[PDB]
This record gives sequence, structure tokens and C-alpha cells, in this order.
Amino acid sequence: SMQEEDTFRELRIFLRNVTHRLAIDKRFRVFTKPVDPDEVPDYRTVIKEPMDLSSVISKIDLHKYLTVKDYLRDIDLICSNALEYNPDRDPGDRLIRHRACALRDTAYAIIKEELDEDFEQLCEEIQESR
Ligand SMILES: O=C(C1CCC1)N1C[C@@H]2C[C@H]3C[C@@H](O)[C@@H](O)[C@]2(C1)O3
Repeated sequence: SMQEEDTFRELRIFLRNVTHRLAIDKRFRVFTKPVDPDEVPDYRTVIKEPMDLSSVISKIDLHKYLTVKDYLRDIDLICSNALEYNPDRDPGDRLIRHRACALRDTAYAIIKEELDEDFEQLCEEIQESR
């Protein structure tokens, strides 16, 4: 229905605004672009599904997310990719891991404060009907 297409349009507006707020935070610069294949040729042998905030915006605009739960699966993949590639005790790996945990926690805290639970449940029930 047109009412259902208006629901998904409001979801995309909400997701673009959360993603912009994460992308402008200086802590999260390292997550705003893909890990570059030239500079790190090893990366794509270890990490089988790369993800970053530029790819997330492109996915919003391609209508890949019908719920906030499917958006948070990609924010969780950004964070778990960084924990698995950079697991060592040295300061450069510990700094990346602390930033990855902060990007995940910050996304979940904005959603807990600003997403209406009945709006999410509506998106879930339209998705489950299709
Ligand atoms: O995992 C990441 C991203 C950082 C947030 C996630 N990288 C892997 C490389 C290791 C480290 C040092 C450079 O080699 C640079 O390319 C990366 C980027 O930083």
C-alpha cells in the first residue's frame, strides 16, 4: 500500500540521519571508507564480508534495509570485522578495537533513545507479510 511505502521512506530518513552522525565523529574516520586493497592486500583473504559507513549509505538508498534490525546487522559486521583482523596486544590494534566497540555502542544508544518501538514493530510486520 502507499501507507507502507511512506513507512519505509520514514525508515530510510531515520537511518541516513543516524549514519551521518556516526560518519562525522573523528573517532570513526577509520570506518568511513573500505580498507583499500592496494595498501592491505591481505585484508580480503581474512575478512570475507567487508563493510563500512559509505557502503551502508549506498545500501539505504538501494532499499536493502526494511527494518532497523537489518541495518544493525551491518553496524555489527563493521565492529566484528575490526575485532577479528586486529586482535593483538600492541597499541595500534587496541586503539582500533576500542573505536570499533565505541561505534557499535554509540549506534545502539542513539537507536534506544530515538527509535519508537511501535515503528520498528510495524516495519517487521510489513517485511513478514511480503
Ligand atoms: O581493520 C582496519 C580498519 C581500521 C578500522 C577497521 N584496517 C586494517 C589495517 C591495519 C591498520 C593499519 C593499516 O594497515 C590500515 O590499512 C588498517 C585499516 O589499519
